[PDB]
Amino acid sequence: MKIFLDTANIDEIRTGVNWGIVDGVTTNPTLISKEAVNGKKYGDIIREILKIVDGPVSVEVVSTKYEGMVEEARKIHGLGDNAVVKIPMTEDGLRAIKTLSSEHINTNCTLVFNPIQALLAAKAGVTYVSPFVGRLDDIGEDGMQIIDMIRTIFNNYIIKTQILVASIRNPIHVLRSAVIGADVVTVPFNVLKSLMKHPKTDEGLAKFLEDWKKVSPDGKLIL
Amino acid sequence: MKIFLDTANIDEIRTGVNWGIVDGVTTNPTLISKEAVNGKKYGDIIREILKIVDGPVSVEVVSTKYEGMVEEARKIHGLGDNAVVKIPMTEDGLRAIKTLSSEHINTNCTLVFNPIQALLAAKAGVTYVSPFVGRLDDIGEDGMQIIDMIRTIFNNYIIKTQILVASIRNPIHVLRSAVIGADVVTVPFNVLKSLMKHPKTDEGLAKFLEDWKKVSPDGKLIL
Amino acid sequence: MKIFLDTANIDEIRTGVNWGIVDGVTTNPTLISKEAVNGKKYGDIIREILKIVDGPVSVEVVSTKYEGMVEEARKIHGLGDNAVVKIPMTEDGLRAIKTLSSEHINTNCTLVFNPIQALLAAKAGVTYVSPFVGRLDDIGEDGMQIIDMIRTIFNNYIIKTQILVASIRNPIHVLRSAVIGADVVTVPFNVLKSLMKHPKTDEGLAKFLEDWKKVSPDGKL
Amino acid sequence: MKIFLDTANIDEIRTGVNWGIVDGVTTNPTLISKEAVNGKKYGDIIREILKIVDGPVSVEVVSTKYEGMVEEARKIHGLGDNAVVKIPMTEDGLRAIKTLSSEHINTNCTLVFNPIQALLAAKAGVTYVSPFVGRLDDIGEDGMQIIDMIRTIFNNYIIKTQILVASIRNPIHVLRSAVIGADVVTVPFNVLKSLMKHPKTDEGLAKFLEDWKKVSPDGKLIL
Amino acid sequence: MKIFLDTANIDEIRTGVNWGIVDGVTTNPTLISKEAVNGKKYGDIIREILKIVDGPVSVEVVSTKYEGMVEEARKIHGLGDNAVVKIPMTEDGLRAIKTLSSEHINTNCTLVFNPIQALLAAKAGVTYVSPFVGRLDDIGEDGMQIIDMIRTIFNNYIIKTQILVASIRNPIHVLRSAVIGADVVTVPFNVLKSLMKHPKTDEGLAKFLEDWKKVSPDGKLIL
Amino acid sequence: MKIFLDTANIDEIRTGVNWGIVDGVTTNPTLISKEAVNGKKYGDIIREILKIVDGPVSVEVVSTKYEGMVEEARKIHGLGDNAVVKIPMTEDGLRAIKTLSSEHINTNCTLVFNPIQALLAAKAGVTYVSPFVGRLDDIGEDGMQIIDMIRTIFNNYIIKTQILVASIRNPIHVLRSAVIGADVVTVPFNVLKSLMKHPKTDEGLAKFLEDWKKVSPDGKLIL
Amino acid sequence: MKIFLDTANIDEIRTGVNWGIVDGVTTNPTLISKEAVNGKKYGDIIREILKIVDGPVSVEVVSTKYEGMVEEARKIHGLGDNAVVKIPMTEDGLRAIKTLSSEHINTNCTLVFNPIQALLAAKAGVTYVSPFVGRLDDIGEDGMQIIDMIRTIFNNYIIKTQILVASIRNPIHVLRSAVIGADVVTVPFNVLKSLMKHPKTDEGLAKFLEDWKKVSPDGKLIL
Amino acid sequence: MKIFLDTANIDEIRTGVNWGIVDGVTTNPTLISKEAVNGKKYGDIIREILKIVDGPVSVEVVSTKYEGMVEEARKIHGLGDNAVVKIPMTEDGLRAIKTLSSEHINTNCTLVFNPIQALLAAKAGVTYVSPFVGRLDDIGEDGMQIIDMIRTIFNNYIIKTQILVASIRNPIHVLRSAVIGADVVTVPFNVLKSLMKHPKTDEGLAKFLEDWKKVSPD
Amino acid sequence: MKIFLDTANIDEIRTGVNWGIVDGVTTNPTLISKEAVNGKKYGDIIREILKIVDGPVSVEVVSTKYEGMVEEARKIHGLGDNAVVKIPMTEDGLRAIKTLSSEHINTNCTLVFNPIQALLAAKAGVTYVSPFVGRLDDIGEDGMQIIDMIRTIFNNYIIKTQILVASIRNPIHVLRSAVIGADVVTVPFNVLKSLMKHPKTDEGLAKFLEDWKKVSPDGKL
Repeated sequence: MKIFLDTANIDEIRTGVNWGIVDGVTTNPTLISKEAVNGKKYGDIIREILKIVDGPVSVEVVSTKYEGMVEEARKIHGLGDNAVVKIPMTEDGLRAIKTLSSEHINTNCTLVFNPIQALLAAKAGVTYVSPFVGRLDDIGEDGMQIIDMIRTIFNNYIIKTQILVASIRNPIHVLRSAVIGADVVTVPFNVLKSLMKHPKTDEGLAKFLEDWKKVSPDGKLIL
Repeated sequence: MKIFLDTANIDEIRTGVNWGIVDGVTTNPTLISKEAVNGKKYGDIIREILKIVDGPVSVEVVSTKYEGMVEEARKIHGLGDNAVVKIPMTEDGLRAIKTLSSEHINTNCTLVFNPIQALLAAKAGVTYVSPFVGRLDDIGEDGMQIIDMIRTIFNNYIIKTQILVASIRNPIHVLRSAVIGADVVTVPFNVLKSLMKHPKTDEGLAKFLEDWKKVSPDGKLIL
Repeated sequence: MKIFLDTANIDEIRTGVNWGIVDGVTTNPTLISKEAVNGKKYGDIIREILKIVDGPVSVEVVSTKYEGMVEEARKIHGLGDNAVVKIPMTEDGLRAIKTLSSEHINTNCTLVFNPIQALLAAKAGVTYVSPFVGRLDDIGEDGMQIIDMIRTIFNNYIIKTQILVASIRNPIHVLRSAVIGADVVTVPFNVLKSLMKHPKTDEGLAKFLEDWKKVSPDGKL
Repeated sequence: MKIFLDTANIDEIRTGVNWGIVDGVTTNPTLISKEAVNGKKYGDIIREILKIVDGPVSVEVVSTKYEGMVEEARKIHGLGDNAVVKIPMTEDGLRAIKTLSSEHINTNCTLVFNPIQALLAAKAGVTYVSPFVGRLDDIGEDGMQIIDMIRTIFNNYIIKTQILVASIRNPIHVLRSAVIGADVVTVPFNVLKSLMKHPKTDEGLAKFLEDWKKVSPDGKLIL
Repeated sequence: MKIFLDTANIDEIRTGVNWGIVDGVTTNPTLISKEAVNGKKYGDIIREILKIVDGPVSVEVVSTKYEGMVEEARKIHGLGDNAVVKIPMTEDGLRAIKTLSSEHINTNCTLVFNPIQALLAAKAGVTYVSPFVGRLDDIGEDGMQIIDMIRTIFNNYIIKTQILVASIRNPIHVLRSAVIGADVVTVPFNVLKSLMKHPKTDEGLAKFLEDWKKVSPDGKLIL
Repeated sequence: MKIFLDTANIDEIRTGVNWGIVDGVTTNPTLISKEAVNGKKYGDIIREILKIVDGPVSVEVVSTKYEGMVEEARKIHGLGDNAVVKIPMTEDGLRAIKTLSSEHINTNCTLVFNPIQALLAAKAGVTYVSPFVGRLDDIGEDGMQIIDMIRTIFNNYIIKTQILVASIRNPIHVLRSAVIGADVVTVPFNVLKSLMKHPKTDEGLAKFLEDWKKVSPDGKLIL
Repeated sequence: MKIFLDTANIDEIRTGVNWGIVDGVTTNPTLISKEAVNGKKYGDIIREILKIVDGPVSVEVVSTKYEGMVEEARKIHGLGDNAVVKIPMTEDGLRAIKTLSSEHINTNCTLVFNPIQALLAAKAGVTYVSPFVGRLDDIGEDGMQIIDMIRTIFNNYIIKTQILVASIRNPIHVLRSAVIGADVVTVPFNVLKSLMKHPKTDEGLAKFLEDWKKVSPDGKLIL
Repeated sequence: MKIFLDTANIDEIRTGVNWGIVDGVTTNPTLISKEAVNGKKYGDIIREILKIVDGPVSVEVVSTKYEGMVEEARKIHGLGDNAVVKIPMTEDGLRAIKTLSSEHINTNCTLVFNPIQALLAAKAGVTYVSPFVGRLDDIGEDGMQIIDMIRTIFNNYIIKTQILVASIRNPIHVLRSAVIGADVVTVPFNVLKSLMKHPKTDEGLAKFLEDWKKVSPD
Repeated sequence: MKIFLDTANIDEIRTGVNWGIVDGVTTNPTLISKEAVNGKKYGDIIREILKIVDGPVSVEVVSTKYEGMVEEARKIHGLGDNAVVKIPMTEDGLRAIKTLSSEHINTNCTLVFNPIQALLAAKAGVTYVSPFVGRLDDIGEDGMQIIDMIRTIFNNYIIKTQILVASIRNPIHVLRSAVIGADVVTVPFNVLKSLMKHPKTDEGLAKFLEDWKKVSPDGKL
């Protein structure tokens, strides 16, 4: 399972990449808006992310119309080989995906909330689909069940579109995604950090340290 | 999973194909007649669809007897290599399917209501079998269960006949067909249009747009 | 399981009632306004339905504010003892349901789309809760799963609020509702009229008549 | 799933084959003793049923002893390469099957009533095993469960012996056989006919005819 | 299922109570610390909550020692009949619960992370146990499974202690609690608010309003 | 679920009882001998436990023959109305249990390793049956499965003999016993002590303490 | 679950009863024909087996016809109120059971091999039904599944007929009977003896003896 | 599924070999001692079985020590290429199996009663492992469950060791072994014969005979 | 499934190796320091174990910092080709594993308590991951469930990291591991020595000897 970071915050990205556990980044217009404040420009933010991340970086078009989507998508693609064009699940969006796929431009269909939307995006030839599990949770429906269904549907038809679980809120979204076999999860930084941690890991390390001090007061391993 | 339209309206066909999620077309004399207005010739409508659609277009034979069915099926086949001849599940229809299959004329066995009917049609060499799920629902039997059994039977024997789910009435017939692994669904243009929609898609897109305006007043993405 | 008819069409209601299988009626502002055209007034349509139907008849408030909702509810109640006040699942709606329940006015909480909304409506004291299964189907989610969860939740807490399955589109919503154990279904007329029918019933009746004529040429017993 | 006809009555093969859903024929001493009356000889019977069939015809030995069974089997064989010799599940029967299998004579082990008897016949090299599901039903045991176990056992060991469901009494034996994945079912000509029928099919055809008459009051599709 | 509000924020409490959907309140030392700032005293906050909430209000002891726990618990109890003394799952805590239960003082055992801790608290006679599902989620374990086990254990022994699901983070914690049959959930205000909402409710109300305007331009129901 | 200690140490007993989660005591000659030091009389230790414990204390008979077992059991019973006589699953032990049960002397059938042994002991009238789960685990068989079957058998026949899970080695034996619905577990004092612990309990309590100090410098709760 | 002894051999009742685990006895013509040799008469046999048993003794009629069966049953009865008359599952058998049940003579219907035969015997008023699980095992059918179905059927209808599992061959027939909830099992005296044994029991006793010798080198518990 | 005959009785083997439904034979010291009476030598009993039986013949070493085991084994092997050396599940036995496997001498590890024992035998390179299901039944545990677990474990690790179900007591042990997918069952003679029988087969043969008499009075 | 011995006790290791059923050894700082007493040096204990054991031998770094971890890892590797470097599940640990994997030094990620930690370790390229089942049991959670999830996750992504079940306390952890399909178990000596044994094996051997003596009074073949 690939793990992407879901943020436009450059510090978070630099940090996660250096932990070596981040395989790509997703952004969206909200995430970018949060960073493009106090004189910081969205164009600079987008270019910098592409620059410092080796894996896929998703950048969303803002046009709602077919022609605007493809125009902006080709611009995004032109920014770097690792750029992936996010396109929303709409009529114009599917048309754009079909065109962009025929142009060999990688795409990510976003704002997906049920399995049939995911299938339609896959049929249009999208590279990734991004269902928003947390926003389904928000409305009283267990979002992970939609990931399970998408995985089954894709398996049925040997679909190569990657399932990219998005709107992740907690480490159980991550665990269930892995158990289901989703291709990718994209997670906020605070979630990313939490995935490494466990109280028994902390406790176990402290105990090993204490016991070792008995055999080596300076705490070193001299071999 | 392939998606066919129950329609004879080229505008709908063109639009669905442009979305990249329509793989062929299913017709009947009524669907075609519907369009034969304001100078439109019944025959031109069918030949126009055949020419424009890269994939399959099902057209029903009206004869009820073997000889009439094969003569009619041959005339249908003569109109396009992608025409598929729709033949009902009857004793004479099975005989017709067997003959036509040997002539390498593609076929679609319709009015299928249980899995053994579907198996017999596959044994005669039929290209597609079309169970009518909504008509089972109509009589208080869950039509999708018949699709599930047909998928299992066909899988057991590596049967190459495609399951074409028909009499579809709602997007859950579509969802369940995908999860089961049916080869094809055929749907009205409006059922088709509904398949892309979700209120969280609309709300999410609206919030993205609003947030983007905060950093790009004219709503543009200049890259 | 009770079976209600989901319509404001008087002709459909008379026909269904005459069949003997309609236990009540549900209306909503869309259904009523569909009928209230070409001269017909909504107040007349609502009164007529109340008169015709012996069983519960759901009529929805239009106010979005608590105060307006309770005022309209009391007027609806005043129209006849079989009237049931439909109140939407909103903050003001829950307040209104609680007040109306205390005044012993039967209520029906509508526009319910998940099991927790249904539980909130029950906690407010609502008489019926009406989840919309077909509208969930419309957006790619199996609406009947919500009914199954609501039945389990209500069973767990011995909740007396009745589960009223609404936005029904086909006879399988009805079958599944019965297997789950929902208290009520409300069905459009076209669905209602299909529930008694089966092709093997028709065929069996024909066969029985055929065979009986061999006994009595005239066809009587 | 292959479908054989299970009768000795010539009136009840050509037409089944013409439907494209008949793969062969079976019989038995009883079924033979039914048509070998009023001047018709069993010799004539069995003959009339080999030349025309592009498939398998099961013919049952009457000898209860090894030498007799094998002698009979050779005679039966001699009548054609597609002849299949039916041998009961007995000590001598297993011996005969092993010998005949080594002589490349095709065999069908009948009177099988549990899964271990089926395995034994397979181990002796039998071409088909025929469990009698209806006779298990007669004694208050669901016969189809035996077919399910045999399927599982044969799958476990990649056994090439074909499961031939016999003593079929209704269309649900047929349905369940297909869902389980039995290789073959043998059914009387009439059960066979019932398999294609459904009242919604009849209804559907009448609807199609009615509506075609609207499009074209004549009753024929001119193309 | 009872729904408590998990907060010490007086405005949130007043608001939730007036929605009529809140049956009680839980606090803890962190929650209170958040409010007891800028001159506001914890004693005043606690008394005000007890004052304005009719249902149970949980207030946690801060002593870690048996004698301190019971001293503080009796003080809390003395503040009002609706007060429930929160006691942590520790050795001294269980001793305190046993004593306080014999004194007819309602108790709530908190910081519970597995089912056997819950059982021990129930054996000591506690009125509620409060497992922290979100903090289990935090460490990569699905916290709702612990609620399921506790429900089964309590059902087994007809235990009257109430299961109070705490550390709730989202509406799916709430939904799963209800399906399991937990006695109580305690939720933060933002979660509380979300439970009432659904996009199709909003959409449905807007449509009813629009349609009604056709029949009554002023939008009123005059009866 | 009742909890017994495998111990003869009054300090442990007193402590566990004070926690409110110990319902009785199980002993053996070794456990008792352990404590018989520094002037301590073997006999006084057993009589002290009997007097102090309100509930049950199991003491094993050492005779292997019927007459010896009943004479010894009577002497054990004479020491306290709460003494329970532990008798092994043997032919003579069953005879002894039947006799003793008629004298209304409570009994505990030990060295039970399968569910039918447990059923026979219940049929003889035994008060408790003690399956040794850890000793089954020792030989590569999951001991808790035997507890599960005994619970089902006892439930089937409304058997009033209590299932006393013994040879417990870890807290999961305890958890599984509770989920199954065993009547009693017997555990060493240290297994018992471990049952209350969880690292999230410790961390949570520490954070609560820290947060409280922010508003009450001396860490007190003055109410 | 009641436990009967299934033999006609007097050497193989007093001791079973003394263990407190025997509720009664059954026999049959074969088992009788085994002990009625070398000068012993069946009359003597059956007698020696009624007076001493505080329970049920099954005695089988030999007549195959109604009048004879009922005549025999009265004689059998006359020997004691606890006598139970064994009647085979036949047309005349069902008649006899109905008559005897109306005369308040207790009956046991034997030679039952499927669940519907069991139901029929219950409907005629039989006191016990005895399915032969081992003889089903002999013919490649898991006999215990029949007991499971009978249990379910009897539960559905609150049937008071007791299920008496017969033709028991091993301890797992006994275990499964108990788990299913059969009312009774009848077993030979030896199978009976095997039921109490387990090698870990033997091992455990030896351990206890060894360690007792440490506490008290003498070998006796002085209390 | 292969089927072996589990006996040391020459008459039974002969009768069963004559059926041609036997794929091999297992013996053990108990069963050998049964027939090694009335002047009969165990050595004669074994060479005889080996000669008559084409398939694998399991013959058990009697030594309990490693060195006595491999020497015994090597001499059992010398008696015929179809000989399979039966070695018990013990420390020395595992070591002997390791040595014998490497010498390309086929082995059968016996007295196995749980799945981890069976795994240890497979790790030693054993050709067959023989769990004793009936002896588990005897002590109140369903023996077939152990076979089910061994099949799963062996599947997990693509283990080539064959599962040889032993201590078989009835035809349901056999049926369940087949459904699980055990490689081999070994059965006592009375069990083997019963496996072909069923009352509806008998009733069926009779009816066919009766009806055939109508068609040809012969 | 490989079976490793979890101890730094030389006598236990020699004994287990001589039995032929030990495929490797795992150590940790607690196990080593237990042995490194009354004059014994840890460097000598570690070297001795490496010499005795043919299979993989896990030896844990003590540094908590990346740089220290890699330095110590290289020294451990230098002690013998069978050495496997144990690295804890921490941020610095994952970095160290990635670097060491690139240098073709076998690694074992330890102190793993949930399936996502295990996945992170695999993504870093670790040779083995070692979840601690008994320590999960200690805190009231069935540790084996974590192994089952890790096996499923690893299967889904065709992950080549070996699952090494650690903190094993009884033979059922071992049985369950095998049924799940874990690649390795590491077991304390007391558990190791129980795996070959069963009371029915002992009884069957006794019976076989008894019966054989009736054939040969001297007891040979």
